[PDB]
Amino acid sequence: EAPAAVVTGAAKRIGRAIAVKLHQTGYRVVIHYHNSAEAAVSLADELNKERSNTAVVCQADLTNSNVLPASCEEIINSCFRAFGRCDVLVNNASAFYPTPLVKTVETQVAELIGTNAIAPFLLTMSFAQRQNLSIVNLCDAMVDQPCMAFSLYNMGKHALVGLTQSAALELAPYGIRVNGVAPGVSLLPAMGEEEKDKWRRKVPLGRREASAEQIADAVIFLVSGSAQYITGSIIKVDGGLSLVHA
Amino acid sequence: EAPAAVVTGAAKRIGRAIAVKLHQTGYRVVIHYHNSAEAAVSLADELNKERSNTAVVCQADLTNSNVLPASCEEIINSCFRAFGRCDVLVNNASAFYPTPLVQGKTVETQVAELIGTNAIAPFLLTMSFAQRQSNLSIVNLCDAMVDQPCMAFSLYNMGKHALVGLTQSAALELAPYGIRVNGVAPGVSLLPVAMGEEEKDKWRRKVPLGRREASAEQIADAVIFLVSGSAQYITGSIIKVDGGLSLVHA
Amino acid sequence: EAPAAVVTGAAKRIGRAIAVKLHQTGYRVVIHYHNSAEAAVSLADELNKERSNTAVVCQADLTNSNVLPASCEEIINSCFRAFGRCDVLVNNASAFYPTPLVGKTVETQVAELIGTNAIAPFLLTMSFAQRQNLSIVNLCDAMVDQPCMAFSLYNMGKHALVGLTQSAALELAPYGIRVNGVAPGVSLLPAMGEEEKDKWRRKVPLGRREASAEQIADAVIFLVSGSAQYITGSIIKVDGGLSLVHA
Amino acid sequence: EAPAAVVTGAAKRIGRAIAVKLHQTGYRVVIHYHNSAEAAVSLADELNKERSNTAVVCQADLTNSNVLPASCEEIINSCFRAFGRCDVLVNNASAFYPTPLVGKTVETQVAELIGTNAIAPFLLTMSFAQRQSNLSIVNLCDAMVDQPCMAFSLYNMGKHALVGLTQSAALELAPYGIRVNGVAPGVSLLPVAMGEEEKDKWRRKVPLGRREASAEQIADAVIFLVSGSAQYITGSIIKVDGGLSLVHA
Ligand SMILES: NC(=O)c1ccc[n+]([C@@H]2O[C@H](COP(=O)([O-])OP(=O)(O)OC[C@H]3O[C@@H](n4cnc5c(N)ncnc54)[C@H](OP(=O)(O)O)[C@@H]3O)[C@@H](O)[C@H]2O)c1
Ligand SMILES: NC(=O)c1ccc[n+]([C@@H]2O[C@H](COP(=O)([O-])OP(=O)(O)OC[C@H]3O[C@@H](n4cnc5c(N)ncnc54)[C@H](OP(=O)(O)O)[C@@H]3O)[C@@H](O)[C@H]2O)c1
Ligand SMILES: NC(=O)c1ccc[n+]([C@@H]2O[C@H](COP(=O)([O-])OP(=O)(O)OC[C@H]3O[C@@H](n4cnc5c(N)ncnc54)[C@H](OP(=O)(O)O)[C@@H]3O)[C@@H](O)[C@H]2O)c1
Ligand SMILES: NC(=O)c1ccc[n+]([C@@H]2O[C@H](COP(=O)([O-])OP(=O)(O)OC[C@H]3O[C@@H](n4cnc5c(N)ncnc54)[C@H](OP(=O)(O)O)[C@@H]3O)[C@@H](O)[C@H]2O)c1
Ligand SMILES: Nc1nnc(-c2cnccc2N)s1
Ligand SMILES: Nc1nnc(-c2cnccc2N)s1
Ligand SMILES: Nc1nnc(-c2cnccc2N)s1
Ligand SMILES: Nc1nnc(-c2cnccc2N)s1
Repeated sequence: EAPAAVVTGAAKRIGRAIAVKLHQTGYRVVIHYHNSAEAAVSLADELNKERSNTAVVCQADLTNSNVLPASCEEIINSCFRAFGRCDVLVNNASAFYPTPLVKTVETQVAELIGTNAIAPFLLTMSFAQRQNLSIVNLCDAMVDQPCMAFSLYNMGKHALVGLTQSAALELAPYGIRVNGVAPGVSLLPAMGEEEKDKWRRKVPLGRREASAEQIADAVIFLVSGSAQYITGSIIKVDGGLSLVHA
Repeated sequence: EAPAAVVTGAAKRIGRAIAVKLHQTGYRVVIHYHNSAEAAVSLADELNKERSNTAVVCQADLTNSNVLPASCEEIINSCFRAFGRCDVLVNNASAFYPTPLVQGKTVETQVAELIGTNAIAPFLLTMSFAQRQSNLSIVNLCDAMVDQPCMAFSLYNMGKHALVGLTQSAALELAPYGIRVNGVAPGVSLLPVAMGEEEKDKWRRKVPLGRREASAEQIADAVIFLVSGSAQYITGSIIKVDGGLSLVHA
Repeated sequence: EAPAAVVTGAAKRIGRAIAVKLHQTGYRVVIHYHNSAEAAVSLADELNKERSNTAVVCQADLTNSNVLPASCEEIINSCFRAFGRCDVLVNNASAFYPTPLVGKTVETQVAELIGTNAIAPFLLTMSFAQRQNLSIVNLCDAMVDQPCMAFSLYNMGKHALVGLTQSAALELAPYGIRVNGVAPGVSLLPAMGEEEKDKWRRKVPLGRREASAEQIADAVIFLVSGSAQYITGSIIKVDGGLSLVHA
Repeated sequence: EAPAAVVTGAAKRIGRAIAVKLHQTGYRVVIHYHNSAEAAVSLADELNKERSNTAVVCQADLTNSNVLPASCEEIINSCFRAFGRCDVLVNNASAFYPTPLVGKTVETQVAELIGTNAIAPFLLTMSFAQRQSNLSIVNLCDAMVDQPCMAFSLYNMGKHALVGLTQSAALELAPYGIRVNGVAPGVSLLPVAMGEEEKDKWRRKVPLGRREASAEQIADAVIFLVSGSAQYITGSIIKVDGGLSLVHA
């Protein structure tokens, strides 16, 4: 009966909003988490109270390593084990921090390129091997006007655009659509406060950040039957921010 | 009180599906048309049968000329006259035909039609829409293939490129007024009536997702999303609806 | 047997630097101008001092109208008449002023902003090609995806020009005519107060200064040269990294 | 007095053409190579016979691993040790082969296709900058990144990452006077493995002359970007593809 979705990094913020909204649309969900065990379970409790046995949790470090492929295949497996099917993959988990050109660098590589790009590629491979099917990749609207000193992160997000397009092309014959949603500033990451207002003030549309829910709305669209011919598309949800010159 | 939308070139094909779906969502519609008088009238009948007083037609040439600004002002005015408001503008009307660089209309007529309909009229309508002013938005019909154009279609491609610029420029400028501006970019959808049948399968063969063109309804679905409350933070975005066609190398 | 080049809006600033550098490279040049007769003639005289009979001027308004096609045809024609050939077209002339969405009529703004930036380039390109290392270089704009506010028509003209660059490269490649662009960010500034000039210079990562006209010309020279023989449909940003800078 | 450049994968084909052209322009060159030992030395001989002490070779695997940072640091050191300076870095070395989504393990493919095409360029860029006049980096990109070969996701990911590196590094290193740009071939010298018929299929798609670019034509664009005629250009990627990327399916 009901379709099932994997949302990586689903315990908090945008991944949570995505998981909730998919659930409210009648998806069963695998809430993937790495460090946020208590939040992941709490979200699962909340969803299962609403409808029994519709939410499970799955722990995995999505850092690149010789065990990343096994971890990714296990995430896809948990969805089939729990629900008998996997209809939707949302690649939301993301590491984000500066790596100035002027943690070891190879750990930074592992987290920024691994979680942002290599895990999505491995998840994509496993999702496809095990088959309205679609993947949604959480991209970044500021990819071409990147944050200063954030090269590895930026590289990881560009790689994700490449994956989005390559996977859309290759998996289209399987009926698997592949798309993305690119936030501008949503709920800031902990991060600065005078710093956060500086950003909201740049945004043409209402001088504010998205909510997580506004991100989720775009995901919900792309997975829906209203996006059945859309693949290879990346929808910016940034209130115009990427259009604003320096 | 129901919202209202203007859809240009709405008598047939994609514009029609857009009009229908906006109406089904609860909009009152101004059906703009140029030559397709019967179909336009026919569609307004259908819509008004379903909910009386929810559909009018509006005839206008969208070729560029020194009266285009008045025609565009009039198209917007008509929505306000019939419905007391104008919440949504869809720029869908479009001329499309070859203009070879090395080669029965003059080149000034080709410029006026291809650039007027695809870019100048959208700019003038946008300006009238904004001036006359809730979830206000504009959706422009763009082209997923503008960076991999049809050979010998330079004026058309220039017009569609300009429409991308308009989408971004108007998104940026109208945002502080609460008007969002976005686009939907078809690949191949319902193919020209004048086009033969082997040429159609040639093009359908190219589409990775399902080896066919978009239904008009699939295009309309994307319009519906962009005007909806689920797209409130979305402005300056152009959604390709092309089944992966723009991803395919030569 | 020297090649020959048309540069539009060649009398001053960037088109002047382009015509000079093309002339230095061995081109004979048609210096097109609209209002700047004295500077156009003065450039032609300088250039002709350097080498007899290698520069002519050509006056024309590039605003769109029913006479634009004939104007563009005559510009191309003048190069064949003066020099017997036309190897290079540089589409440089450009109007630029705001057209807010919310004292010329709108249709005159359209004529000027879409005419000069896009329609005249298309008409010139058609004339250039009908009359045939042949290439065209269009002056595009590095900031076309992050436009100046209230410049919709200018921005529309420059997007149109990108489409032309691509469409003409595709269509003219069988005839061996390459078509490329050069996209300045901030170059010689629009007169303006040094405080406001400085605001823009401040934004440029590479050296915190605007491009010299010669720096723009350098990229044009490359694209027309034998070193760019396989390059077509390409637009080279010459912007010191300005378009990479977020808001 | 003479400037010096590092060129990766410089033993054959486009990297060779690039090192040859930089050499003809008066650069001293470090010819980096991985397996092409004989070709690398043969090339350095040739160059050194034209002017002596102007070419060294440097062997290194650019696969990602915990020792890639050291190898990249050493490549840059090669150039300072041989020539006392490092003016230009050309990131040319590149692994290229299919990785279908539906021999090598997947982690080896990630390591070779992402390492050579993106991680090594990032590490080399970091060491080039740390060790520091017309300083620049040129990355060999791919004009077809947005219309990719089917079943080449990992290669395509690496080339996209290399576009982000190009932009991120142009931005970050501009204050230090280091420019970062790219050159994007369409089809150039086709793989040695490729059959003639398959080659002509690709040649036929190219609007400008229905042929692939010569290695020299690719090199010309690199030569421009490092030149004083590109002094204000940074963050630009120049397609050298004869119009291939403009052709619809
Ligand atoms: N926030 C914004 O404004 C913004 C802007 C642009 C793009 N985005 C994109 O939108 C998406 C979600 O946004 P967000 O801010 O909600 O994400 P986020 O808070 O930065 O991180 C999302 C989750 O990813 C997981 N994660 C991080 N590193 C991991 C690793 N090594 N292994 C496994 N899991 C890991 C974490 O899960 P655990 O907590 O369970 O460990 C984390 O809570 C991301 O892909 C992001 O790149 C967001
Ligand atoms: N069809 C595709 O595969 C495809 C692909 C890419 C983009 N698009 C875009 O999607 C939109 C709709 O596609 P479509 O195929 O439905 O369009 P279409 O049928 O080619 O044209 C839509 C309408 O535009 C109107 N129009 C044409 N010239 C006009 C003028 N001078 N003044 C006023 N109206 C004029 C016509 O109205 P009358 O019939 O009333 O005279 C026509 O019915 C267009 O913007 C198009 O550029 C379509
Ligand atoms: N300067 C910059 O920072 C910058 C930035 C981005 C792009 N660009 C582009 O680079 C190119 C050259 O830049 P620029 O600053 O030197 O240009 P500009 O000084 O603004 O204009 C160039 C010339 O175009 C001619 N022109 C203007 N309107 C005309 C009309 N209606 N008919 C015929 N000719 C007309 C003028 O000729 P007369 O003087 O003879 O009347 C003018 O001297 C342009 O395409 C521009 O859009 C420049
Ligand atoms: N050829 C084309 O049509 C084309 C098309 C698009 C883009 N490009 C780009 O243009 C550049 C040059 O192309 P090309 O065809 O000359 O390149 P290529 O022959 O495929 O590769 C150049 C060199 O890369 C080195 N390399 C491969 N794997 C390596 C590793 N694990 N560690 C260190 N070095 C390694 C090899 O050096 P050894 O032989 O010494 O082992 C090889 O000779 C590349 O970046 C390519 O991606 C080329
Ligand atoms: N995982 C994240 N990706 N991007 C983030 C972010 C947070 N604040 C500003 C910009 C950002 N990209 S957080
Ligand atoms: N108005 C129109 N714009 N584009 C059209 C079209 C039809 N078939 C293939 C491609 C197209 N752009 S019809
Ligand atoms: N013709 C012109 N096009 N762009 C110009 C310009 C001048 N100052 C700042 C930005 C600009 N685009 S002038
Ligand atoms: N290292 C390489 N990158 N791309 C290559 C290539 C070879 N043939 C066709 C397209 C290609 N990108 S070889």
